[PDB]
Amino acid sequence: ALQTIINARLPGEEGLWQIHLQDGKISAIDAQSGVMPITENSLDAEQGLVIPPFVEPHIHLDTTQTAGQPNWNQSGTLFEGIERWAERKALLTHDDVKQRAWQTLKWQIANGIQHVRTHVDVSDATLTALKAMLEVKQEVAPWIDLQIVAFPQEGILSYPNGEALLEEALRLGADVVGAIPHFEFTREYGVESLHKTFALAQKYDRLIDVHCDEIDDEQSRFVETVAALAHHEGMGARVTASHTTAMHSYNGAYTSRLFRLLKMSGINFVANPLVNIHLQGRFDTYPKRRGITRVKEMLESGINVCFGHDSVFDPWYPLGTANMLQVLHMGLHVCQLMGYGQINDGLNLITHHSARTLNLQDYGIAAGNSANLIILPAENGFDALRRQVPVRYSVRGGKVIASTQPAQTTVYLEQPEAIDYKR
Amino acid sequence: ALQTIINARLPGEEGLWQIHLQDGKISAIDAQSGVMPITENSLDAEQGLVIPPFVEPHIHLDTTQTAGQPNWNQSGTLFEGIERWAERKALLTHDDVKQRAWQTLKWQIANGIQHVRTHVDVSDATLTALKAMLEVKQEVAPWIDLQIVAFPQEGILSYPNGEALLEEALRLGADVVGAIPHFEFTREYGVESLHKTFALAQKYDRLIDVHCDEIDDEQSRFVETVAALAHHEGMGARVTASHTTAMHSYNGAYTSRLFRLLKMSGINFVANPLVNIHLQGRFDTYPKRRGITRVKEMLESGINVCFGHDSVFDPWYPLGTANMLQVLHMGLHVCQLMGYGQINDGLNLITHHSARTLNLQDYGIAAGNSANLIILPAENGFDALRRQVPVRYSVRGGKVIASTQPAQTTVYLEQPEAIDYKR
Ligand SMILES: O=C1NC=C(F)[C@H](O)N1
Ligand SMILES: O=C1NC=C(F)[C@H](O)N1
Ligand SMILES: [Fe+3]
Ligand SMILES: [Fe+3]
Repeated sequence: ALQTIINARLPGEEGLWQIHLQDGKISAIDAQSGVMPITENSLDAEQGLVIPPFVEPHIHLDTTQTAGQPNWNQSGTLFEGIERWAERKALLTHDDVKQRAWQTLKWQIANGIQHVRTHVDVSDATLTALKAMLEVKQEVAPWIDLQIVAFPQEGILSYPNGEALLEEALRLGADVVGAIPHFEFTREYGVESLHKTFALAQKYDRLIDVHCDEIDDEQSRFVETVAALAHHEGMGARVTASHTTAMHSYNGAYTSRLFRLLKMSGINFVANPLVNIHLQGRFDTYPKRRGITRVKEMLESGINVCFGHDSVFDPWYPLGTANMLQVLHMGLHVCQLMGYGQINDGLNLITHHSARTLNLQDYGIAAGNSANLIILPAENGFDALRRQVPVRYSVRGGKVIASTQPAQTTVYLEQPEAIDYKR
Repeated sequence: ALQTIINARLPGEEGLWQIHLQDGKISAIDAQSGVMPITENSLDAEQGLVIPPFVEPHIHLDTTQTAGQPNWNQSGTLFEGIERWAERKALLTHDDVKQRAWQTLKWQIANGIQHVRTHVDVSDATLTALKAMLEVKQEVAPWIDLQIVAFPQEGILSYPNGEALLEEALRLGADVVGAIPHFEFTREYGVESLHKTFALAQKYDRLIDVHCDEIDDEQSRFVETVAALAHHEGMGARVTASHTTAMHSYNGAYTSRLFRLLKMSGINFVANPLVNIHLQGRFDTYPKRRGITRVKEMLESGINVCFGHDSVFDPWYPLGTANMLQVLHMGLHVCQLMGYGQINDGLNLITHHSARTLNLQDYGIAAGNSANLIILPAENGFDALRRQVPVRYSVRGGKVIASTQPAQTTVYLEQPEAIDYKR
């Protein structure tokens, strides 16, 4: 078994490092003063970057791989997406869900993702997808720690037996309680649905992840209730507000007032760049707003924010290979986090910040932690992002679970020349 | 003791008037048909304007004279101001508060102000400033009738034990119940905080003065709850909505609907020109809104509105000499009340309208009232405002408590010439 990772670069650190492994855990981390020789039982990072695993804080594995079935989302909006999904949800089968979820999970394993939070639509009396996903969770455990959010896609108060079905999903084992206040029939149902969500999370000791204000409506302010209830219950670390795209349209004075509460509450935020740039701004003609939440300001204020892929070939997104560096690339551009340091520090948005969002207790390159880490063939975060590098090796429990032999490009000039796009 | 004020001009009246004094009160007011001779026991207004005392309806004496301690409000916003104040509040001492409050009160006495309403932050378990201010109130009584507002600066529902501390402040003697709905964590807490404020005011028979919608948020409409609760309880005269700067940003249709309720409710409004022009519009780039409430429209609709200084060298305002004519000057410009009559009638915004806001029962130049009046060396309100004249004499209980010997300016041309800036 592997005993050491050598010649590793670490974000924010100078030089090279050696990571000693023992019994599936990291036993010690020591700085090197030069390049170490390879040897049996040593995985050579070759001066590449070593980081804890990529994380997918927000994806829909029950809907993945279904775009165009039975119809396509023509308008490219959240609302038509839900209608198209409703048509597909009526055709679900146990095996159908497991096969599609596993297809995307394999792409995630290949992409160095070892932690995934999937929402599963529980606005369905049969709970077909949830039952299938609970089995997938057990099956994929050796490679990915999968969290399941009981997501009441059609509302808690606005769907028949919505609250009972949400609770049934928790009794069956869902890890996180979801909600979607802006989709409820009225603002009052939206606020009430959040009180019910928090009560269920406290009753069952579960996390919370709300699809919150995913709409270009400057009056959609459910995020303040999510943060206030979390603060009141002293449970911010266990709470996440996904999307908050309406915040892109708020006036600045209200946003400033709100930010004090967001920071005090300690709740987490997920932005989904690939899907948000596609679904938001659809009701504008020109100019057209970007529609991503206030990521730059959250980072400046010390509010935990991270990025999710959200959808992979489904009603809300026709593309994707479940690649977090690609999600990061889109977010940095749309949010204008284009300074050198902002880009270089971008990896935090798909690693550490996402681990905090999932309330992970065993994450990071530190002594005592499980030996879960990935190696990128790049010098730092900036380089990895610019070149959209693959994951050279993914290690879990001290064993290699995925590897990518890099592509080899040659140009035939006066003589052949290898091209690696580096400077 | 003084027996008469002679050669006095009165706002809205033609000619000169004599005000007879007896036992510290005004015994009679009689018109003169010409200039009266001076004599012992007669204070000669010298054809200057005689008015009841200036009033300061909104100031923070617990924070006065603390700008830059320990840090400056860099952004010039309400929100950073509260954060900077929090840092200073942690350093308060009894003597510190009394000394600074008295420094500003002396400037007010010098400026002919005999009625002052100070807010005091009670989001503090030690209630340090409140205890100090209650002593200052007794000490300054011979010169100024000071009202104290128990102001829960960090919220009633959003601060630990906020409601209990607010009530404790009333049990200790605060004259007015305050609130700050737009600073509460949620809109629901904002509305609920107002029900609690009104319940306390009725339980203790106290006045109400809410820091209401002091934010450039077109959705901040707490003023309608303040007015509706006042109307329901039949207590409009005892209620004040301070700031209402959000009203500057409301659409006109909602404002028109709202105005019917504002008039029916009978509540009072305070605008704070010097601070509002500084703190509002801070989230705009260009164009930049003024941010003062709808003073002109309130006056046209017969809704009582008046002006306060708000802050004198503190986290929210780096300037000031506690001068009401200066506050008035700024308000007339920013609110575009620049017609001759509007400027001339401007004195009402810092005298009679403010007295109504404080629910004063002994105010005005009328027989039977206490002999509390000031003399301005000017022909009318327009002249006093244009030349920013000092208070020549301030009389309280029939005795002179302040006087200003005017500056003397001379230009040396072919011959020396006195300049008084008059036409
Ligand atoms: O409500 C939603 N359902 C599915 C999505 F992909 C999007 O995150 N929002
Ligand atoms: O909430 C507030 N505190 C202090 C001020 F000066 C301003 O009136 N508003
Ligand atoms: Fe989603
Ligand atoms: Fe104030």
